[PDB]
Amino acid sequence: EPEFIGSPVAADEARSNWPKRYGLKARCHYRSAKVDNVVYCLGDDVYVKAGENEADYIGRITEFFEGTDQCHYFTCRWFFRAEDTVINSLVSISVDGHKHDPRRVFLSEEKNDNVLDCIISKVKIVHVDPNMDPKAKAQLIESCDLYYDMSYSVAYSTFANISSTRTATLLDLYSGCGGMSTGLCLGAALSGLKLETRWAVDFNSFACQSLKYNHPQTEVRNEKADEFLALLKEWAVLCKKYVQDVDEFVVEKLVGICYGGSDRENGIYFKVQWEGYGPEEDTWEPIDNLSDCPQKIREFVQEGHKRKILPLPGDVDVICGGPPCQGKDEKNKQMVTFMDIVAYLKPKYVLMENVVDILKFADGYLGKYALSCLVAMKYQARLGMMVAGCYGLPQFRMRVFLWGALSSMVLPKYPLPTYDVVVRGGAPNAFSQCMVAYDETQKPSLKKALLLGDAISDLPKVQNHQPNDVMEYGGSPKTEFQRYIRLSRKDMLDWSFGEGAGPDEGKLLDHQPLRLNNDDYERVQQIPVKKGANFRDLKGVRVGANNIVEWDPEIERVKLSSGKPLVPDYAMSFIKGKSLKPFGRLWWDETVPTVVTRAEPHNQVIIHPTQARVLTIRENARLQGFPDYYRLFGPIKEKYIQVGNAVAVPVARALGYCLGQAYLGESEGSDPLYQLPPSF
Ligand SMILES: Nc1ncnc2c1ncn2[C@@H]1O[C@H](CSCC[C@H](N)C(=O)O)[C@@H](O)[C@H]1O
Repeated sequence: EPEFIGSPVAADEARSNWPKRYGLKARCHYRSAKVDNVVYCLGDDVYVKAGENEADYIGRITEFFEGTDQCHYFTCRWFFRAEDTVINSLVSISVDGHKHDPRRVFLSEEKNDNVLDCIISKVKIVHVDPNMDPKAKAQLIESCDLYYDMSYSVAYSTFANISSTRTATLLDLYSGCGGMSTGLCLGAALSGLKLETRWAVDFNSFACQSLKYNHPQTEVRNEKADEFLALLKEWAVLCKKYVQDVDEFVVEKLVGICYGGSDRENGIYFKVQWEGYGPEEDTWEPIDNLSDCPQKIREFVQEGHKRKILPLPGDVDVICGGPPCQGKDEKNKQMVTFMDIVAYLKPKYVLMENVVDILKFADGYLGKYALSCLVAMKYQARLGMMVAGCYGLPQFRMRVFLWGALSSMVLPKYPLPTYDVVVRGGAPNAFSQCMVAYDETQKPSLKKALLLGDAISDLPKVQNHQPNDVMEYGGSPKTEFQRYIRLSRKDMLDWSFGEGAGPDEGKLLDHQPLRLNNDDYERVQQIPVKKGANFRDLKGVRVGANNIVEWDPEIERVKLSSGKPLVPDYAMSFIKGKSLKPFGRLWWDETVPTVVTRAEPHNQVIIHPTQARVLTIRENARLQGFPDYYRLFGPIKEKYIQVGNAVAVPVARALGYCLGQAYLGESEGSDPLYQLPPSF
């Protein structure tokens, strides 16, 4: 009843075995205990009593001991239900046919000590293993109270396997210009893996064209994730049909396929080229519209399949996504779709970038939804948050990355910071322990934090109107960074081209700011060149409790040539008056917390330190860690955006490396984070 069975107390290997007491205190230990009718040995799985109304704990018994105080205790290490994880309440999720097994568990190494009184019963918890066959599993499972395939550690919300050259394809969704995608592909080389973005999906024409130009041999789809998927399913159907074992105007050839977005009759349409008509006369026609013509379709598909113009589940070996889910469910269906596509394609890995708020919004509804969906599919997962700066950028940009590695594959870690930028985690609650940093190990990365001067310093002077994509540097890269930022695709291994040089060798691209309508231009004209330039330096001025800007009587307004004033009324209103960023300029020793999609000086302190103009697109690209050889297209504003949205290339490029290691399975275990060997 109430107490310990008895037997040696094991002389002492007790201290040898577990001397945390022997300094929890132990008179001695036992290998068996008797509660009610029954005796529990060590290594027995058991149900334990939580607080009233709480679910019973589960445990593996580790310690049975006669602690001083004279009490009889046992310490078991804990077992985990998905609803006890970070993901509580999101067990209610289903993606496709995937649902959370109600009896399944994840094995922490987390232990606590209790009196034997709290032992309800003892449970059979069986351990699985990925490699098995129909019924090897089905047996076990059908014979057992519970099972565990993986350990859940809370450090990174990591669910991973527990025991008890080379090419991989990539799918970039919400690709934009492909900052993440490229960077990843660059790290892959360091790992020594050849990761190719065989597909990219984004619905913006311009982001798409940037991308394609910079990775010509990739299939760039400009459409929506929805359309893409549906298109994806139907295509599978076709491959079934045409591939092998049977499963007035004249259309000449079929150059394309889609599930029409604007074309929007929700049906497969095919691009049409017809005799006498240039590519400009082509049109999209519904599949049924097409006549019996096999040769056109049969050939189109067969030859497409050969070229893997489109993914099948078997072939995608990584996939990343940026799904915006701007903002239960309101829109955000975008994040949901991401997981729908993943669910379909079963990539060997998954990576997801998102703003930190995923975790803040309602207690990471979104974040826990992504995580939950991941695990529901039996996918090794973990997620942690990284700062762009730590990887050598003149900015502090914190975002969240979700690693989805398969059961059959290693789970990539996260790389530790390469720079000394000081990170004070907005480190929400549930996710407070998901972050990448050095706790207080003097990792030495003098890696003098980058500052603006270092980033844009070698920069031919340019003014408010510069309509030239490609100018010349007419200067040598003057800092370690800058010297690094302009490097041949060959030296950075962009590799997209065939071992031949890329276009735009040694050129300078997209160096040009947006044009301020003259009113604004003039306003920037009068901005001073001092360190702290703000509109405050301008005719009319203020002081007060607020620092609030109130016009300075005695001096009346002004007129631009147009007669508009210099100081718009809005500028005065901000924050009710803060030094603010209105028409503000930055120094070389300044950092941007984050590069923003939209550069207009009105509120953002975006104007070049010495030049009278807004930080040029390229200046932001460098700021975002873009190689100087990455070309951007479309209206200046549009590519300004393309850059704003992008995930920093150095960060993504470290990711690419850790991953790379993983795909080829070289790395330690159970360590949330890596450290990079050269400058990686
Ligand atoms: N409904 C949708 N369908 C397809 N793409 C969408 C979409 N809604 C948003 N997007 C994509 O979301 C992207 C913004 S985030 C893209 C950042 C990207 N990882 C990079 O830095 O390269 C946009 O490029 C847009 O193409």
